This record gives sequence, structure tokens and C-alpha cells, in this order.
Amino acid sequence: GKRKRCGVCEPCQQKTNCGECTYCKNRKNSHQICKKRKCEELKKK
DNA sequence: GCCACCGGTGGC
DNA sequence: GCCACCGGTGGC
Ligand SMILES: [Zn+2]
Ligand SMILES: [Zn+2]
Repeated sequence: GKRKRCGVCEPCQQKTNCGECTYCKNRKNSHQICKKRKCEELKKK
């Protein structure tokens, strides 16, 4: 295996959740990070 | 065929 | 136990 976030992309440097995406609005049930914090390198295969 | 997203689970 | 990657696929 599993890749780790890069830690330096703009999403990785975000310090707070966007509060408006589907994953933010469903935080208590979602297994997914805020769409605005998802690492740009993890979006690539 | 695309892609948002469910949910199993690896890594800590 | 929590976080959130990632395989698979429902819904389009
Ligand atoms: Zn968000
Ligand atoms: Zn990153």
C-alpha cells in the first residue's frame, strides 16, 4: 503493498477538511479522505 | 467504459 | 481502534 501519501503536494499540506464534499458530509461513515486533501500522487496509478 | 464511492482491511 | 488505500463495481 500500500502506498503512503507524498506529504508535500498541495492536498497533502492541507491542514483542514473542506466541509462540503461528499466524504466530509458523511465523515462518520466514510472510509475516504476529504476530496480536497487526497494526495495528488495517490490519484495516479 | 467511466468514475464516485462502498467497504475490506493493512499499516500504524 | 483509527485512518484512509485501493479493489471492485453500481449506476450512469
Ligand atoms: Zn471535503
Ligand atoms: Zn501528496
